[PDB]
Amino acid sequence: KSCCPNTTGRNIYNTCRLGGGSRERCASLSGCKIISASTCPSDYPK
Repeated sequence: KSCCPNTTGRNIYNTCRLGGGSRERCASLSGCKIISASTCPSDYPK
């Protein structure tokens, strides 16, 4: 799932995972926020 203030980041996170890359690897790549239990933080999933 993960949440990102801009699809630009969610893109790397999403594609990253789509390419077999840990959630953290992409997180450090773009800068999205990693949540838990799916539920997203405030409301910045894109």
